[PDB]
Amino acid sequence: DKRELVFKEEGQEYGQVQRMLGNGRLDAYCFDGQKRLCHIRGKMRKKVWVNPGDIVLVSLRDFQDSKGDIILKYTPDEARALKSKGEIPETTKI
Repeated sequence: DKRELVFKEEGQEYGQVQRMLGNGRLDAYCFDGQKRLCHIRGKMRKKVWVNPGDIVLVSLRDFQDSKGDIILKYTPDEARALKSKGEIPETTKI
């Protein structure tokens, strides 16, 4: 069946991809109100497309809050599940 829906934990935030920057980076608007310039991991890049509007789980960096690391990308269905469960705002464009 379907993979378990991963929720954010301490030191992580949900985000929505704003734009791709290349050199394996993207700008994400995170739902704690912070824009973060995020590293995309090689393994992820190979298996999935990451595009503007995608919902992502972001690992924070203690010393650089303007930066982060993409742990995972949510599928559209998973993103709607997050919304239905109140994890991201109801008005988020999926």
